[PDB]
This record gives sequence, structure tokens and C-alpha cells, in this order.
Amino acid sequence: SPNSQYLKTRILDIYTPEQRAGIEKSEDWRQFSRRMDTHFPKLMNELDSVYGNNEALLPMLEMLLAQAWQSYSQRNSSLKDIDIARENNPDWILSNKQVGGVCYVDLFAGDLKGLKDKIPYFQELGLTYLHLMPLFKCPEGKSDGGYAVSSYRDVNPALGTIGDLREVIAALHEAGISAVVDFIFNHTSNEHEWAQRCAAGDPLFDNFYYIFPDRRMPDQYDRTLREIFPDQHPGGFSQLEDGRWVWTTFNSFQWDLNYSNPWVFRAMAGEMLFLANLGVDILRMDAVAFIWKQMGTSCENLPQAHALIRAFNAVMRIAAPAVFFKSEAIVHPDQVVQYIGQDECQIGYNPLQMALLWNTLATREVNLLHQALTYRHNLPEHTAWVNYVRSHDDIGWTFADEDAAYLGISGYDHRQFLNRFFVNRFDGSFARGVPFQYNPSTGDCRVSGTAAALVGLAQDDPHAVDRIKLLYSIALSTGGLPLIYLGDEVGTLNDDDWSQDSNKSDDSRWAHRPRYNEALYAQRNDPSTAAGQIYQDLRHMIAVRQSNPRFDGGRLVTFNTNNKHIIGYIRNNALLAFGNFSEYPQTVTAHTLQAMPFKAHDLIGGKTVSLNQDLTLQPYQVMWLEIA
Ligand SMILES: OC[C@H]1O[C@@](CO)(O[C@H]2O[C@H](CO)[C@@H](O)[C@H](O)[C@H]2O)[C@@H](O)[C@@H]1O
Repeated sequence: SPNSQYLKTRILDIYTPEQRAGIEKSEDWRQFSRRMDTHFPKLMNELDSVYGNNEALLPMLEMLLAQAWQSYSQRNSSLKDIDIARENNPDWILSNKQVGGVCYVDLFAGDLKGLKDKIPYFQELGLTYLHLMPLFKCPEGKSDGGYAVSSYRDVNPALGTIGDLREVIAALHEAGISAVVDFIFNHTSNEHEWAQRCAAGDPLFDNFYYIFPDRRMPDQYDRTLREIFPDQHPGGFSQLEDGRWVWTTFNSFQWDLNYSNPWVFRAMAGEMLFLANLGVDILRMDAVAFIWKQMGTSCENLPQAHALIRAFNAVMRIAAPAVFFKSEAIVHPDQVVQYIGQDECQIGYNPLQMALLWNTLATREVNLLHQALTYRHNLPEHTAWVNYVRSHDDIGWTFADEDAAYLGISGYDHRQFLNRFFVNRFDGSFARGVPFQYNPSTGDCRVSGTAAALVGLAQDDPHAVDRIKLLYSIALSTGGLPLIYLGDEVGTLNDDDWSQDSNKSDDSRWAHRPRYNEALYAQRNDPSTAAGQIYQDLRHMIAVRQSNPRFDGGRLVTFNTNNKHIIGYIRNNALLAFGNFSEYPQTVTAHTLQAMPFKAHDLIGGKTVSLNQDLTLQPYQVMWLEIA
């Protein structure tokens, strides 16, 4: 294997002697050279574990590094300052000051210029992080909400131009808001040039995807492949018009990229640099679990997948230190955590917590949630969870069967219950969700619907508003970077048109992808409306979180409340949080509280509370007691 010094000398070989001398003394080169020495060993090691003695590895590597230098050289000075800042503050992601939001540019603000006009609102809300959904060119009609990319460089014309995106990102930074976008690296649309040329037989794009002559191998692979959208097609393959079959983990119009080919990594790494230089702060690593395939395995979470992401991580450490990764791994808890590491994905969605928040609202029992916060919350140094209540996707019950077994709970039976409850097919349910991907051959099913629709706000359940505050209070205080599904802060309901839109009717996820509700946002300052109540509540908690140091970091210690309906935890040994998931008053006995100070101030309600006597919480009430 070649070393950093060797490769760097060859990188400089493109310059004339006179030029070279100049570069070798430049500041940019000094920084690039230093990072090369520090991080290249990791990049080489990761790529070697995956590609081994592949003849294309060395050539691809040198091509990628030359590209990395040009990219870093061209990188804007202001971005380089951020590189230096984060390179020296790896825990910026763990700060209590961070609070994020996510929205579709078209649905929330019309277009990019329109989104720029919303920035003042984002500041009003207190956001320091904004994830904008898929912005680039995609097939018209059906594109999986933009996740079927036809071009990584050309902005969706309906949203604006690449120039508009640059301005948006610049304006976000001016507003103290990091920009977060998707890095859809597991697949492209079947209309992407690479796909067309690969399928057409262009030798330059040979093996850029997985294409088979017939069902022989597809049938063998399908013996162990999980179905993500069984509604769209069985197994993981789709048939071409010419009869061949291509790997399509998701929709038929989304073709899985072939990372067993070194040139594919190089291609995507080039796309990462492009995004990096636009000023992106965090890249949402879409479908990280699926980037490596191996006959006989589930083709998820394989070793090479992790190795590749660590390789990608190394490239940013070298050519754009400010760019961090957000892992999207909605899988088994044991698998979810493996993507999180300073050298892999510094942060990642925490589906376990999100899933259990909803579970607890249904069962009124915090057992599973307590278990999770107790044994699966804390993370390695320099990494953090992205805690959320809802997302652009359905809700999957990804808790661990093994964990549930410890508590005497049957995973399969429990999910059947949860599914029925949230789609209003259970007596007394307050939820008004919609089914998503019911798989007849497995019994699995997910749930679609907005936070408000799932808590009963559609029918005006008097407990709806409090349930929302409760769910969000936990994502906001357990430790990690909280993410607000923009629209939830005013109690936005489901979209009542998607079911009849032929481009959406077969994807119930559009039920919880409503447009900006002008009427609800116009009520956010009125305490008599649900929108105002929800808004002022969330805004208050956001304010408290960002200003109070007791919330800093991502570590927590659970507290036994001795009440199966009340969750309890302590942050920094100074903030004691209680959450009542029962629609009835619930009590934490004075006996249970004997070790606590006699009185404590509650940041939620603002009152001083007595802990030397039974503490009775109102239905769905949450308390943030300062115990130190
Ligand atoms: O249920 C309404 C509507 O949802 C769609 C689109 O996602 O399918 C979902 O619901 C069906 C019936 O409950 C499930 O069988 C299916 O698996 C699930 O995705 C539409 O097909 C249906 O009309």
C-alpha cells in the first residue's frame, strides 16, 4: 500500500516546477498535507479491507486524492474557518444549544427563494440546524419524494437553481443555522445518466449497478432479503423492459449502486465533495445499511458497508473537516448503534427512542422506554443521537424482540397491537393514522400520519396538545440533537388529498407530508388555539434547553419512579425529568423521592415543587426539576 507522502508528491506533479514551489508553501497545501498525514492511513485501511488487491484500487485512490486537493483548494475561505473550528471542537454536535428542524422546500415554502424568506421564522423558533429534503433533479410524477435522484448536480427546477441553493445555505449560516441535506448514495433513479449508460452497455459504466440476465441469482438473493416496500414489488429486484433484472431495494425506479466496484466509490466521493463545497454542514447518509451485498446474507449492515462509510468519513477529514454525517439506519437496535462513531457517522437517528415514545402513549406503560433509556442511550465520546418524534417516513416498531422478551413481551404480538391502535382499529384508540406497507407474508406493517393525527388532535381529543408537548419534551431533554418535524409545532394534520393523487395514492407516507398551513401558523401566538398552545409550549422548552447547561451533552441516568406510567431520568446529576404517559393523574411517592432535595424548581410550569411529599402529576404532565 502507498503512503501519504508518496501520493502527495504525485498530486503535485500536475504543476510546473515554478508553480509547485508556490503551492508547497501555500497555507491551503500545508493544511491539506497535515490532514493527509493524519487521516490517510484510515482511508487506505478502510478501502483495503473492502477492495483488497483490486487492480483499480491504486488508480482510483490517486484519482480521488487529486480530486480531493482541487476541491479543498477551491473551497471557500469561510468554510475553511468552519473546518478549523469543528476540527478542534468535535463535540459541537453534543451541545444543548443545538435544536434542528426538517422540511420539504416545496411543501413548506414553495421554492428556495421562498424558503430563504422563512429563515426569520426559523430563528424565531430557535433552530440552529435545518434539514432540507431532496432538492435535486428527479423523475417527474413518482420519485419517492425526491429520493430517486436523476442528477446530483442539477437542482429540481421547480425549486430553483444551484445558485439559489448556494444563497440559501449562505443565508442560513448568516442566521446561525447549519445546513443539512441528503446524501442519497445507495441508489440513483433509473433515469440517471449512469444508469442509462450502464444498462446501455457503455464500458465506462460497466458494473455501476447490479444487473442480472434472469431470475437465477435474484431468486437466490431473495431467499434472505427483507422487503422495504412490498407494495411495489417482491424481493429486492425489478425487471427491465429488455427482460434483465436489476437490484432495487426500494422502488423499481431506484437502482442500487454497485460499491463492489471501486469506481463507484470514487464517483460518489466526488459527489460528496461537490456537496461539501456548497457549504453543507451535515450530510444525511441515506440507507447506509444497504451499500454492500453478499449472497446468503440479509445484505444489510455488512462489514464492508461500515468500512465504506468510514472511508467516506476519512475523505471529509481530509478535504472538508466541517462536514459531519447523520446515519439513517432504521434497523435492529444492536445494528443501529454500530453506524455511530467519530470515525463513521458522528450522529444518527435514534429510531428506538422515537418508536418507544409512541409505544408508551398507546400502552401507558413506560417499561420498554425505561429499558431503552437505561441500556441503549449513552454513546461513545464525540457522537450523539438525533432524537425525533416524527419524520417524513412511516413509523416502524424497531424495538428489539430480545429486549421485549426480557420484559415478558412478545414482539410480534405487540407490534400487531401497536399497528392496530395507531390506525384506529382498536377500541378507544385516540390515534388516526394510516397503514403503510402491510406485508401479508410476514405480518409486518408501519404507520403513517402526523404527530397531531396520531395523538388525536384531528377529533379534538382534549389530551392531544399535552401528548405532543410530552413526546417532544423527551426528544428535547434526554441528550442528543433534537429534530422537529416542521409543521408539528402548530399541530398540523394529515394531507387530505394524497389518497386521490395518482402519483401518491399508493404511498400513504404522503398523508404526513402536508403543505404549510397558513391558518395554523397565523394562530401560533394565540394561547386559546391548539396551534398557539403547542407552539408556545415547544418554543418554551426549546428556550429552556438552549439556555440551561444542565441539558448539555448526551448522557443520562434513568431514575426509578416506582410508577409504571411515569418515566424518569436525570441529566448531568442536576436535572430530574418526569413524564406521565397516563391520561389519568399519576403519583410519584414521597418515599421514592427521599434522596432528592426538599424543594426543586420546575422549568416547565415555573413553579417550585415539594419533593418531601407525594408528587402527583396531571395527565401527560412533564416536569424538569432542577435538583442541582
Ligand atoms: O390505506 C389507505 C391506502 O394506503 C395505501 C397506500 O400506502 O396502502 C396502505 O394501506 C393498505 C390497506 O390498509 C395496505 O394493504 C397497504 O400495504 C398499505 O401500504 C393504499 O393502497 C390504500 O388505498
